[PDB]
Amino acid sequence: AQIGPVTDLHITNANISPDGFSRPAVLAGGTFPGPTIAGNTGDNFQITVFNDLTDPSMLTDTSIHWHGLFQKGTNWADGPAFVTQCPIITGQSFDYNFNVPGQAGTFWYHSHLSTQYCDGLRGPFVVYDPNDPNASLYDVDDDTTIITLADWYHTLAQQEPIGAAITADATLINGLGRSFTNTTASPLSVITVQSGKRYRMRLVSISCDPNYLFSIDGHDMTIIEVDGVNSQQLTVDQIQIFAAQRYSFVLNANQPVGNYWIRAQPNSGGQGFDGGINSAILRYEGATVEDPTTTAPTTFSNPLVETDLHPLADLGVPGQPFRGGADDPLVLNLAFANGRFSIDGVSFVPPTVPVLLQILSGAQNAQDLLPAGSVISLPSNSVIEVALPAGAAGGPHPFHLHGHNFAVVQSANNATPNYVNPIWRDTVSIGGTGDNVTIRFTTNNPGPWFLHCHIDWHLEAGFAIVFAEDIPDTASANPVPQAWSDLCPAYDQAHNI
Ligand SMILES: *[C@@H]1O[C@H](CO)[C@@H](O[C@@H]2O[C@H](CO)[C@@H](O)[C@H](O)[C@H]2NC(C)=O)[C@H](O)[C@H]1NC(C)=O
Ligand SMILES: *[C@@H]1O[C@H](CO)[C@@H](O[C@@H]2O[C@H](CO)[C@@H](O)[C@H](O)[C@H]2NC(C)=O)[C@H](O)[C@H]1NC(C)=O
Ligand SMILES: [Cu+2]
Ligand SMILES: [Cu+2]
Ligand SMILES: [Cu+2]
Repeated sequence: AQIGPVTDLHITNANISPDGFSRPAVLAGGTFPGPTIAGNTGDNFQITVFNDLTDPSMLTDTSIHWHGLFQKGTNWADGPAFVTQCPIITGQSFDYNFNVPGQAGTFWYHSHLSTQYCDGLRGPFVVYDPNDPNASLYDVDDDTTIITLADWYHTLAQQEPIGAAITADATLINGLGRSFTNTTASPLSVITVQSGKRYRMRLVSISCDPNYLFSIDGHDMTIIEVDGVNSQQLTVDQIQIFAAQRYSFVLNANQPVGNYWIRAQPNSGGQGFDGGINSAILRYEGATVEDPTTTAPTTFSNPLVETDLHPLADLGVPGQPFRGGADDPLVLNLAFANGRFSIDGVSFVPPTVPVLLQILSGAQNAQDLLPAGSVISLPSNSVIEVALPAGAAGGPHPFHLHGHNFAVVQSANNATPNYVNPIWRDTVSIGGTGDNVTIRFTTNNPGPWFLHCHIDWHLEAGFAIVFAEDIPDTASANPVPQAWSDLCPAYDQAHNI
C-alpha cells in the first residue's frame, strides 16, 4: 500500500539482507526502500516522522527531505539538516506539514542528515494528477509501476574509512539485487506486465552515488516526465539516470509473452551482469517462472540525450538568449582537493544554527550568515543563471537545487546552449571536463535553498552552497510552527551544544 498524504512514518533500525548479506540499516516504514508516500496535486501532506533510532553507528538523529517539492511558504519543512532545521532527536516526532500546489510527478524522500540516506532512509514520493495531460498514453500507473534504482553498501556510511575509495556492493532494483563480490543467488525483483497493456513506469534513482545505464531487453521506453516536469514523448532504448533524477516512461507490453532482463549498470562497482548482478526481471503474465534468456545489444540504438528532451508545456527559458542574459548571472568555481570539495573556494561544513533560524533571528545579509562564504543571497523576482563548469574529480556530478526546478540551458557533452525549449528538471549532470552546464530559474520562493552535488559522499565532503533567496521576505513568507521552534533547543540540549 501507498501511504499519505496524511500519515505517520516511523524511522527505525533493523537488519536487512537485500543482496543476501545481513547488515543493520536506517529504515522508514520498516522496509528498504521505504513505503511510497503519495497524494494528488495540491494536497496537504502531513508526514509525522517518529524518530525511533537507537543505533549510533548510523546516527540516532534524523531529518527528512521531500526531494523536488518546492516548499513555498514552508521552507522550515524542507529537511536539510542545519539549512532549514535542526535534526529530530530520538524518541521525538515532527510533523512535516506542507502543500504541493502546482506540482505533479515523480519525487522521492530521503534523510538529509550526513550520509544517513545511504544507510537506508530513502523511498518514493508520488504526486498524481487527476487531470494528467499524459493520462491517455498508458493504462496502468500505481505502486507496481514504480522502479527504484539503489546503490547498497556492506560497510556502514559512518564507517567508510577516511582515505579509501568508496564503492557499492550491490545494485538494488525495487530493493533486491545481487552482490558484486561473493555473489549469491538471492532473489531478484520481478516487475509484472500483461501483454497488450501500457504502463507508466516511474523510474526513480535513489542512489547515493552511481549513475545507472537503465534498459529493458527487447523493449523501448517512451519518456513523458523528467524530474516532475511533463515532457514531449521521447522514445529511447537506454536511460543514463544520475543520482536523485526521475523519469516516467511508457512501457508497451508489446513483446512475446516471456521473461526479459531489466538492466541497471552503475558507473562504478560491478561491471556487467554475471550471476545476475545489476539485474531484475520483467515477467509477462502467463510466462514461465524462470530467468530471462535475453541479451542486451552491444550498442544501444537510441540512448537518452538530455538535449532531446523538451517540456510538454510551453515553458520557454527566462531571461535573454545569451550567456549572462539574466538579472543575476553566476558562474560557480567547483573544485576538489585533498579530500574536500569547494564552491568559490569554500567547502561546506554545516553550521551550528540552521541557516533559516539565523535569518529568522535577524541576520539579514548573506555575508552575516554562517557558514561564512557558503551562503549567497539571491534577489527576489529575478532571473538567475548559474553556470556549473565541470572538471572537479569524482564526476560526473549531479547538481540539485532545493525549492526550485530550472531550465537546463546547457547540458553535458554539448557546448551549444538552448534558450528556446530545453527541458526543466531539478537534478542535472554537470558533465565532463570543459563542459559548461548552465541552469536558469526565477526567484519566487523566499527562503534558504540548498544547492549541492547529489553524490552523498561529495555533499558530506563539502560540495554545496546555500542560496538565501529573498532574505528580506523569508520571515513573513515562512511562518514557523512551535514544533519547529522547539527542534534546535531539544537537539542542542541532547548533544550538549
Ligand atoms: C561558462 O559560461 C560562463 C557564462 O555563463 C562563462 O563566464 C564568463 O567567464 C569569463 C572568464 O572565463 C568572464 O570574463 C565573463 O565575465 C563570464 N560571463 C559571461 C561572458 O557571460 C564561463 O567562462 C564559462 N565556462 C567555461 C568553462 O566554459
Ligand atoms: C546539442 O545541443 C543543441 C542545443 O540544445 C542541439 O541543437 C538543437 O538541435 C535541434 C534538433 O536538430 C534543433 O531543432 C534546434 O534548433 C537546435 N538548437 C540549437 C540552439 O542549436 C543539438 O541537437 C545537440 N547536439 C546533439 C548531437 O544532440
Ligand atoms: Cu531536494
Ligand atoms: Cu559530486
Ligand atoms: Cu538535497
